[PDB]
This record gives sequence, C-alpha cells and structure tokens, in this order.
Amino acid sequence: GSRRIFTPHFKLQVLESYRNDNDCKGNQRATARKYNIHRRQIQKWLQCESNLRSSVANN
DNA sequence: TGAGGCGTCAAC
DNA sequence: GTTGACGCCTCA
Repeated sequence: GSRRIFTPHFKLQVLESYRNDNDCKGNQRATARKYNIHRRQIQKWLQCESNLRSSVANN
C-alpha cells in the first residue's frame, strides 16, 4: 500500500541498530518494531546494504 | 509456538 | 523500473 520516503542513512540506521543495538542486534522483527517499519525492508536493504553504503557516500 | 528468508505489485 | 509492504514454509 504505502511507499514512504526512506533515506539510506535511515536504512543504514536500521541496519546499524539492527547489527549493534542491544535491543535488536541479531533480530529483524525487533529493529523494525523499534524503528516502526517493516521487517521485509531490513531484509531487502540487506540485499543491498553494501549499495546503501556507497549511496550515502560514507563508510 | 516463535523467528528467519524470498517474490510480486503498486506507488515512488 | 525499483523499492516499500505482505505471507507461507521450515527449524529448534
């Protein structure tokens, strides 16, 4: 239904939290819940997180 | 019973 | 055309 405006920094913020936040680190549902987003997007961004990095032009 | 992975469609 | 949103199957 929706397509909100997701920034790579946010995506990477999700992914970064997802990867280090003691609250979601290692879990996709928890990060999506904490960030109030879908858990398919974390998984999908992962399918291109490397691309997210070059997209934000940092790290 | 609860968590992780992939595909297709409409809006961006 | 690609990305945000949604479901079914399998493992411990």
